[PDB]
Amino acid sequence: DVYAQEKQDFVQHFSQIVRVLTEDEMGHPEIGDAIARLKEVLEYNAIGGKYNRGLTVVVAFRELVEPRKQDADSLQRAWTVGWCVELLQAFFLVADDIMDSSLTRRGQICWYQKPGVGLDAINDANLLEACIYRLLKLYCREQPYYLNLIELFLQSSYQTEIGQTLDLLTAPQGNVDLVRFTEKRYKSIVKYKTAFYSFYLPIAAAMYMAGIDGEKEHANAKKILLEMGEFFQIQDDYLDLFGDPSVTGKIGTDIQDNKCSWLVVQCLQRATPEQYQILKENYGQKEAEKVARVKALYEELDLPAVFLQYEEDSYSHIMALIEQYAAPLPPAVFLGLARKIYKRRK
Amino acid sequence: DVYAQEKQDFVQHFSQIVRVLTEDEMGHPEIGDAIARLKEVLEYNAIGGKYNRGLTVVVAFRELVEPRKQDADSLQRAWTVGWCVELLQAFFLVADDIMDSSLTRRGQICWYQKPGVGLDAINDANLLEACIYRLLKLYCREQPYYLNLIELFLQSSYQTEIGQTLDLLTAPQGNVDLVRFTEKRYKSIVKYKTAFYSFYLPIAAAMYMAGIDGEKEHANAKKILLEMGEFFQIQDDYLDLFGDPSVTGKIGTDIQDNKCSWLVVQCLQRATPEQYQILKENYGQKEAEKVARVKALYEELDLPAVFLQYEEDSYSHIMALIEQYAAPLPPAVFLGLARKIYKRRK
Ligand SMILES: CC(C)Oc1ccc(-c2ccnc(NC(P(=O)(O)O)P(=O)(O)O)c2)cc1
Ligand SMILES: CC(C)Oc1ccc(-c2ccnc(NC(P(=O)(O)O)P(=O)(O)O)c2)cc1
Ligand SMILES: [Mg+2]
Ligand SMILES: [Mg+2]
Ligand SMILES: [Mg+2]
Ligand SMILES: [Mg+2]
Ligand SMILES: [Mg+2]
Ligand SMILES: [Mg+2]
Repeated sequence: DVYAQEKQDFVQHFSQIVRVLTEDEMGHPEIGDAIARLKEVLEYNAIGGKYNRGLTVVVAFRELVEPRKQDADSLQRAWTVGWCVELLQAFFLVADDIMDSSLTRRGQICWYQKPGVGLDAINDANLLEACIYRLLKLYCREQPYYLNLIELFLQSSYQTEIGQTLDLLTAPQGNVDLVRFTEKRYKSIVKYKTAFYSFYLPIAAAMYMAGIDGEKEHANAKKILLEMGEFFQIQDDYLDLFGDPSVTGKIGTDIQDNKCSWLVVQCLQRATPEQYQILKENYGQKEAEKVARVKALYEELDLPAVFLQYEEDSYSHIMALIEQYAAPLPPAVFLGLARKIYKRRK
Repeated sequence: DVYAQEKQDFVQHFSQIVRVLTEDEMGHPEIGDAIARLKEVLEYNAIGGKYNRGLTVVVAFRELVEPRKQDADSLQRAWTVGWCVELLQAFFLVADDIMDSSLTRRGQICWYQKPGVGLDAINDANLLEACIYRLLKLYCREQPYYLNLIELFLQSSYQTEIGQTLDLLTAPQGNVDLVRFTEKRYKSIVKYKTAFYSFYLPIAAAMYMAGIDGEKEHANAKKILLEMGEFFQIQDDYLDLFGDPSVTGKIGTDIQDNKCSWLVVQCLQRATPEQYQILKENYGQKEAEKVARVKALYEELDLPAVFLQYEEDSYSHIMALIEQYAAPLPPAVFLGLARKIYKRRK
């Protein structure tokens, strides 16, 4: 409801974002062709998702800043900072799809698979990252939370890249890594790779924008939000295989890519010696036949039912965490986000 | 001489850099394996160059800060900031070698060509970038120039990535781009892709560290330094083909990659209609035979002699710029850098 309410305005602001980031073509003609490519990169990769991470910024901001302090310029800054989180996401996904050998994303071919793009997408991705800091400078430089936002985005990217490193190291191509696929390992990966940037970052940015900069307040928000991020990644892992691809807009690659997915960790905890062997012989390989055999094993082990039970226990746990740690922030900040991620099939 | 003098100390400080960036393994064991990979990435990609960009920071700092203000902590910060420029370089080269399909760098196989690395190097490269901002926080956060250094590194990366975009767009694989290879275009590419980060950034960082933050002073330094950066790129383009690879430590790919190199711009300005055709039929293609034919054309046109003449006229021009714009900074700041780049064969 609160997201549905704010969405249209958020998405509409994308035009101004594009306009301001391409406005340097005015004073420096010689970079015109690069700025044109930047616009095509933004249009292809920053649009077409759910905008949940960027919208969380705007939602939280409206709920945290006194309505009398929500003037036109203030709101424009909030939408800009929400867009910064979306640009960070677009940076990450462009590179990650290369790294994971993905085919589609958000209902279309991955940018790097477009003819004439290929590994040039590495540079495109990094330009998306650079745009975040240009927009923070253009819109927030004079604000008392400016440095806080800069350090928050830089720290989030570092933590996410630390997570991505654990993800890749635990998933080598061409090698059997079953021994490494543990619950403990899984939780560490997802905490770093997903939970910081997708959950703590947008809420913390709005906190800083509302002048809520206390260490204890940030640590209490973080306790709820990192646990929500872990659930979100487990659902992402479940959807990689069992999701509907016309809902998800992306084809799954976890089994082929030898990933430490929640599914494979659950499978391992439950496999007989013989099913372990089936997993061993079939996991982390490109053959469609071997990917099919893994999926058939998961289904044989009722993994979808185990996920649906996990979704329920996790929801309760997160709601207990909100009862404990939300104060003095409005619980609505966290509940609107929980509503948006739970029983979700995209 | 001044670089030779400062080098050993600079290189020795790399250990502390490594130590401090791996010190998070202490309090958070779960990221141990990522931190180990980060160390291997730093050791492979941040070592083995000339360290000129990082050393320029330390050299300029010593020449710009009153010797009475050069205490142990102050110097450690200068060496750390010099290392930040080297980490930025290592970030760029790792990604660029992927993008350019390079084979070797700094006398060894490119990191992404190592078995078991491949496109995981995209993430490695970005972690190198993240390390810059961790080191600025750990060492300079309490300093009045902290924000200035952050914005300078972020702005330099943006400008460099804008340059890289022009470079890629002007060099499409599989297509003839002769018409685009102009002097005007060339100068724009190199100004953005090379000159900002390799010349303006290290001197400007030391300026900010010395409390020299004036707009006019920065703009006067920049006039000298961007012209030096353009010469440096033209020499890099000449060395891609005519350099000795046991000096340069890298194999050239410009002709195969269809690059808007200074060599091809010079060739075009001088080619007969028939030599234009030779260039047209042979440029931007993987065949060793076609690369050989391009080189034979350049040699037929005395391009090495044209470069040696350009090196001399450019040196004079740069020295005229130093006579005009160095004040009130010591001309030694700029001359030590010119000495280090001119008549250079690495
Ligand atoms: C610099 C760049 C390489 O760093 C990163 C790029 C992407 C990511 C990242 C984090 C969390 N989720 C994703 N994508 C998901 P998705 O591919 O959308 O299902 P995952 O591959 O982990 O299953 C990517 C993290 C870091
Ligand atoms: C994010 C990343 C893709 O951005 C960049 C990566 C690398 C570079 C860059 C800039 C200047 N020189 C280089 N390398 C040289 P080199 O390969 O060392 O001869 P060039 O390919 O231009 O001839 C790379 C610029 C931007
Ligand atoms: Mg991935
Ligand atoms: Mg992926
Ligand atoms: Mg996934
Ligand atoms: Mg290049
Ligand atoms: Mg290159
Ligand atoms: Mg080169």
